[PDB]
Amino acid sequence: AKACTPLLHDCSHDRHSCCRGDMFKYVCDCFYPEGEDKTEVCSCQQPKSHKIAEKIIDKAKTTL
Repeated sequence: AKACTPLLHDCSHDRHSCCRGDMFKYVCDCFYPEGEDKTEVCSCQQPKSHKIAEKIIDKAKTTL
């Protein structure tokens, strides 16, 4: 109960609990695998901004 909820972690209990990012805060994704009113599975993920950013960075780096 000291650390935070980084990428690939349980955030179903809190979507705004995930760790902060360099540009923005991570995003908590949710899914209902045949159980929307039973048990929703959520996990910490990165926003479209962070994703795209990394992609470009990595691409250029490997391109240079």
